[PDB]
Formats: sequence, structure tokens, C-alpha cells
Amino acid sequence: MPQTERQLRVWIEGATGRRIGDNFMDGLKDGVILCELINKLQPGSVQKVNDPVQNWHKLENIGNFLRAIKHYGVKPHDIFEANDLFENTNHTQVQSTLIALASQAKTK
Repeated sequence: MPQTERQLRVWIEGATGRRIGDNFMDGLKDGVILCELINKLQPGSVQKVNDPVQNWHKLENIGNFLRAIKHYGVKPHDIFEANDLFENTNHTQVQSTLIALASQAKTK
């Protein structure tokens, strides 16, 4: 295993720039850095990323990011669902997703 969650931060945070200035899990809920991150690996994944000012905006960024990664290569079983992250129900599932995404990015 690459790590668990510590590496997840330094990894993606570096890609975009934002150092998740808040909760690690909650920060992902709004969906911004992750969406910006995938665009790096998979072209045009979430280019039209909406600012998480409102509420439905987050749902959009999360949906595009997950749908893109699920098909991109990462298995759904190893991917948090839009509702899980948004509702913040699944915590381990959220981090586990990034772990799998790492293997894909590395191969590419």
C-alpha cells in the first residue's frame, strides 16, 4: 500500500496548489482540487468546475470527478459515491479511492 491518507494530501494538493485549508474529508466535499486533479490525469474531466459557493455546485464537481474516475480505470468498489462524500457518510471509502487512483496515474 502507498499510504493511507497522509500521502493523499501532499500528493493531490501539490498538483493543484490548494493545501486543503480545512477538514481533509470535508474539503473534498466541496469538490475543487480533486476535480482539478483529475483534469491532469484524464483530459477534460472537470474543466467546467463550478465554485462551491452554493450547494448544488459541489454535487456537480463530485459527480463529474467520480464518473470520470470510475470509467477512467479505478473500480467503483474502490471509489466513494457522490452521496458518500457529500453526506460525509463514508470516510474510509473516500480516502481509499485516492489510493487506487494513484496506481492509475503512475502507470499513465
